[PDB]
Amino acid sequence: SSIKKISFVGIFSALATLVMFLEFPIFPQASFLKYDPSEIPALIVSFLLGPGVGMFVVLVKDILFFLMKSGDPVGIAMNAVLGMSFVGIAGLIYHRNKSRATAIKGMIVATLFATAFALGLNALIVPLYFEAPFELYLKFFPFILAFNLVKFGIDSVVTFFVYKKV
Ligand SMILES: Cc1cc2nc3c(=O)[nH]c(=O)nc-3n(C[C@H](O)[C@H](O)[C@H](O)CO)c2cc1C
Ligand SMILES: CCCCCCCCCO[C@@H]1O[C@H](CO)[C@@H](O)[C@H](O)[C@H]1O
Ligand SMILES: CCCCCCCCCO[C@@H]1O[C@H](CO)[C@@H](O)[C@H](O)[C@H]1O
Repeated sequence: SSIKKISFVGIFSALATLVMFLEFPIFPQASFLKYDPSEIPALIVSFLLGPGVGMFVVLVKDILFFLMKSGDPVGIAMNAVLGMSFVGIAGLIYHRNKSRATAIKGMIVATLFATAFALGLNALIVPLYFEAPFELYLKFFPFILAFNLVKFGIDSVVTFFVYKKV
C-alpha cells in the first residue's frame, strides 16, 4: 500500500540502526571486526520488498549510525559495502523464482561472497587503516575469514528460523 511499506522500511532501518549499538568484537586479536545483528532486518526487508530495498536500509542504517557514531568513516563504509552485498545477492536468489530452496541457496552464497568480498577489501584497506605493511593483513587474515563467515552465517540461519517460524 506504498505508504504502508515505506514506513515499514523506515522503522526497520531504524530498528537495525539501534541493534548496531550492541556491537562487540568477538575476536580479541582482530578487535576492529565487530558483530551486530543489524543485517537481519535488512535480510527480511530484502526478502519481502526486494533486493534494492534491502540494500537501501543498510545504506540509511549506517548513515544514521555514522551520524551518531561520527568517528568510524572507514569501519562503517566497510560494513555498508559488505552489508549491501549480502542482502542484495541473497534477495536476488530468492527473487525471480520464490522458493524455500532458493532462500537457503542464496544465504549460503551471500555468506560466501561477502566473506570473499571482505578479504579482498581488507587486503588493500587494513594496510592503510593501520598505516602498516601488507604482512599485518596476513596476520589478520584468518580472523577476517572466520568473522564474516560467522557473522553472515549467523545472520543467515537466524533469519531462516524466523522465515520458517511462520
Ligand atoms: C578495517 C575494518 C575491517 C572490517 N572488516 C569487516 C569484515 O570483514 N566483515 C564485516 O562484516 N565487517 C567488517 N568491518 C565492520 C565493522 O564491524 C564496522 O565497520 C564497525 O562499525 C567498525 O567501526 C570492518 C571494519 C574495519 C574498520
Ligand atoms: C513482517 C514479518 C517479519 C517477521 C517478524 C520478525 C521481526 C524482527 C526479526 O528478528 C529479530 O529482529 C531483532 C531486531 O533487529 C533482532 O534483535 C533479533 O536478533 C531478531 O531475532
Ligand atoms: C618484503 C619487502 C617489501 C614488500 C612488503 C609487502 C607490501 C607492504 C607495503 O608497505 C607499505 O608500508 C606503508 C607504511 O609502512 C603502509 O602505509 C602501506 O599501506 C604499505 O603499502
